[PDB]
Amino acid sequence: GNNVVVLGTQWGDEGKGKIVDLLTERAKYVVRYQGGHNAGHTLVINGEKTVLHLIPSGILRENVTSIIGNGVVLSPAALMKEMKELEDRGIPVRERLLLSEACPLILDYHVALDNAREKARGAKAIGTTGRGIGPAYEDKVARRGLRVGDLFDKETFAEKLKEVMEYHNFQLVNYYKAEAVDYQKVLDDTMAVADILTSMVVDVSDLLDQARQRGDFVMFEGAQGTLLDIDHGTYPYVTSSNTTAGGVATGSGLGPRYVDYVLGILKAYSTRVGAGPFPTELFDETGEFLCKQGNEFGATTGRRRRTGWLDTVAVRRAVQLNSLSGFCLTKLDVLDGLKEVKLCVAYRMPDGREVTTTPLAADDWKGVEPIYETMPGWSESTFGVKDRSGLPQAALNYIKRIEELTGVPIDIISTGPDRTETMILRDPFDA
Amino acid sequence: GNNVVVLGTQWGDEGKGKIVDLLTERAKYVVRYQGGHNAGHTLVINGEKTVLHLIPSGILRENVTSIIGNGVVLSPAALMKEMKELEDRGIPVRERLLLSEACPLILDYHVALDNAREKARGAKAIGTTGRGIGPAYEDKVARRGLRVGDLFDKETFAEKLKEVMEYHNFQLVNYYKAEAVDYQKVLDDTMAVADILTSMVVDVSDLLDQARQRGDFVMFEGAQGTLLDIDHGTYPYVTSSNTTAGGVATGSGLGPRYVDYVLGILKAYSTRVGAGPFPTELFDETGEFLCKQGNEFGATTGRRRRTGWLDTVAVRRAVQLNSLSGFCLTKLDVLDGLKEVKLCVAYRMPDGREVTTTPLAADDWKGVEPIYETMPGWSESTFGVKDRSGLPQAALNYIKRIEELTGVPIDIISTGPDRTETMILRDPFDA
Ligand SMILES: Nc1nc2c(ncn2[C@@H]2O[C@H](COP(=O)(O)OP(=O)(O)O)[C@@H](O)[C@H]2O)c(=O)[nH]1
Ligand SMILES: Nc1nc2c(ncn2[C@@H]2O[C@H](COP(=O)(O)OP(=O)(O)O)[C@@H](O)[C@H]2O)c(=O)[nH]1
Ligand SMILES: O=c1[nH]cnc2c1ncn2[C@@H]1O[C@H](COP(=O)(O)O)[C@@H](O)[C@H]1O
Ligand SMILES: O=c1[nH]cnc2c1ncn2[C@@H]1O[C@H](COP(=O)(O)O)[C@@H](O)[C@H]1O
Ligand SMILES: O=CN(O)CC(=O)O
Ligand SMILES: O=CN(O)CC(=O)O
Ligand SMILES: [Mg+2]
Ligand SMILES: [Mg+2]
Repeated sequence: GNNVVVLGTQWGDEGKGKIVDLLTERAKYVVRYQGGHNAGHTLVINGEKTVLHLIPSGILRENVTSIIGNGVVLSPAALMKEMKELEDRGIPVRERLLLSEACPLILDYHVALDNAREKARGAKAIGTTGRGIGPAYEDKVARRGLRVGDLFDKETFAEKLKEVMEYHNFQLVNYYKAEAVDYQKVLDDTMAVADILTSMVVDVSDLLDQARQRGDFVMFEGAQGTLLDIDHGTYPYVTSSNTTAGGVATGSGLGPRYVDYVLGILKAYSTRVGAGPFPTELFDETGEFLCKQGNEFGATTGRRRRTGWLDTVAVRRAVQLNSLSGFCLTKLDVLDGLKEVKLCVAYRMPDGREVTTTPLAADDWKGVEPIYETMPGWSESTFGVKDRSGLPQAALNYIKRIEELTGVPIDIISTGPDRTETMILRDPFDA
Repeated sequence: GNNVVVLGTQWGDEGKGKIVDLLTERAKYVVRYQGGHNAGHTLVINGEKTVLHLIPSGILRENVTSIIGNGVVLSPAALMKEMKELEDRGIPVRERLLLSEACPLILDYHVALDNAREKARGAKAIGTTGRGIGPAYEDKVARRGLRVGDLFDKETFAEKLKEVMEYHNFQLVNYYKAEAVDYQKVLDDTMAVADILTSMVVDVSDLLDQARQRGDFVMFEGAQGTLLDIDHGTYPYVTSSNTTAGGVATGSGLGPRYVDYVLGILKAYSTRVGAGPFPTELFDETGEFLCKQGNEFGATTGRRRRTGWLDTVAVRRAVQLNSLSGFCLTKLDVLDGLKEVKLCVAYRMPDGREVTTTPLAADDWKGVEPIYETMPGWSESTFGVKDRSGLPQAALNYIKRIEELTGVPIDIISTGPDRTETMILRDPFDA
């Protein structure tokens, strides 16, 4: 299909960057539709690694036009830092990146609040990346926040900013008792690159409509994952944007009817950074082992990730909400050397009931116990293999079982961090 | 198509209620996916009128199951008041209405803040319905708000509430200097109907997935209109939810790929309540005349609506964002007796440039001047007519011209407030 969505079927970190980078080879555009610099992906081409956060994972490809859509809360300081790093490396960012005047601006006071609020929560802390995403999203809905388009009239920008900062400082010092974020600093910092951001402005919605009418390969790229959806994830242990496929049309302007195929990045086992329900969470040697072989540490905060088994019950939630077309199974290689592998098939509720459906809010995950099927592991190295014939039957049955339990075929399989250590059984674009 | 979306192509108030009521005759379900009690629709069957706000417009139809989805910020006091009124009239609401534990709860302090913030804005006031939608949406994204599911554990609910109210009162009195909203009052009011709301809980996302697999006619119902979209409307003079088709999947749980047809309710002329850019706004006899024959007064605040000509440039924005399939032209009858009728075809920008594309943020609408095509009106009464043969050629050309300028066919036409004063040239369900 012409319009292909790529997102996280678990709790982010399942492998989006590598995949969008791999698949954008035929794309004209690439779009980020939600999130901000809370994201973090490691792309790896012939060993050379690239860590992105705010910038779409098609930015290294010349033939592609990256675009950060209105859904995204954009941080001026952040883009700039990622910009120089890629330019210093031969990737002419400003020449290939487009943005939307409607993106909300993440400014210092936003980090100041996120840290404050996260502090106040004490032990019930969310475990946020610490980037100011929540508050930026807050001012967005409150209709008090500033967006890229605001930079068109600098005088006016400064007026708005002065009072938004007026509003936010009163709380910071009087309520949380933290230090105030100085207005001039913020005004100066921002004005120093206002001209850069604004140059990058394009009417995104009308552009996708234009690209759609011509049949241009557009790939939409998600951040975080499904269970982090502000509406459908483990509330309140979630991010503040609709990480689910519904965020595509809202944060881009493309009418929902034009979503062709939805690719769900499915990690071979599970991970999660931040507080929150995690049924299949492993605290044993295997947990330790997964974190190890999977080099499981946040690409944004460097925090160790919580590890556990693949959860089919949870994955099945991801299927229905995103209207999945297929799965891209990643990190199958990390399970190498495991005597046996389990996949959560059902939940045992605190009241003795057996279920195949996930609770909604986090408190409703409290009792919940995972019921599994324990399949045999495999001694063979699957790393870098690029053909199924190179996959031992154990690994094949594990894959097949996954499909059976979900009703969704594994269209691509990743066996290593490098773009090429991959096998595409069907390109989301060829249907 | 099985899944049909019905929404506002302008600024809300174009005729959604009557239409959803008319079309739900073949639907199993009806879903509200965003907004709250800010909405207000007048349904009219054989002269008897019904004014709804929070409850979906299929609630009067026995064979239909109404559902207010997670996208909707739900107000306990509000539902209850609308409930009794329909029950007192023979419509067993609790028997036909379903809700979602994930809906955020609008409570008093939310109205208290909305009034406060709206006050502070002085002359740059948004002109909100005054129902607390903004703040409710604010706490939602901030991850501090309460949802329906919270009512499962009353003890806990009371703990959360006490501190959310703790947080909100500090601002109300110390910052805005307004009176505090008392905690016990709120706790008591809510607990009095906790049992009613919760009884109505269903896993909405999984239910639509279930209905989808069986091919059940589902109609999604929007509130407000497109230019009121928090991301794509005339920011900040907008509502706080994605009124656009993208709000469907986000506020329901249905995967975006299952949207079949999108019906856009297109009023014959334009109206708008609240501050905000309005290119074709009429301040003359015609403006007065439209407001008159169109009985143009908010069904929620009773405020007079701003009137003006149909704006094709703006409507064309609605087309691309919602991925319209067709238009339901409403209120053609009000134009009866008009010597001539104009339709905005292009915008003249403050810099001499002619354009067919709408600015995004409200400040970018400042210069903007409408360029029109002035067609002839018609003496004939079109009221209640239910066949095109009963429509004078003037009216026909006006319709045809509309289609030409947009690329979207008018599938239904409404010639009066009563469900039956309507003509369906194509039922969104039969394709
Ligand atoms: N061993 C292994 N590493 C992988 C594979 N796919 C990706 N990686 C690396 O594994 C990680 C996925 O992490 P992260 O980038 O946070 O994912 P993202 O946020 O979805 O893009 C990064 O460290 C990638 O380089 C894989 O298939 N096998
Ligand atoms: N004359 C006339 N009145 C109509 C027509 N369609 C609906 N109405 C009435 O016009 C109004 C549309 O207003 P409102 O209900 O706010 O629309 P909503 O918010 O989209 O549902 C209500 O007063 C309806 O009863 C129509 O085709 N002609
Ligand atoms: O890209 C991401 N990967 C993994 N977790 C994330 C990501 N973005 C946010 N989170 C988590 O979602 C929650 C809120 O983060 P925020 O986006 O920083 O508000 C915390 O658990 C974060 O660790
Ligand atoms: O259903 C509606 N019809 C018309 N205008 C609405 C509706 N809901 C909200 N608005 C307008 O959208 C803006 C914000 O309203 P709020 O939903 O009350 O925040 C104001 O202009 C409101 O008048
Ligand atoms: O890629 C994003 N990280 O893993 C999340 C974080 O570091 O918080
Ligand atoms: O139907 C809703 N109204 O017309 C909006 C309002 O009264 O503010
Ligand atoms: Mg990551
Ligand atoms: Mg209305």
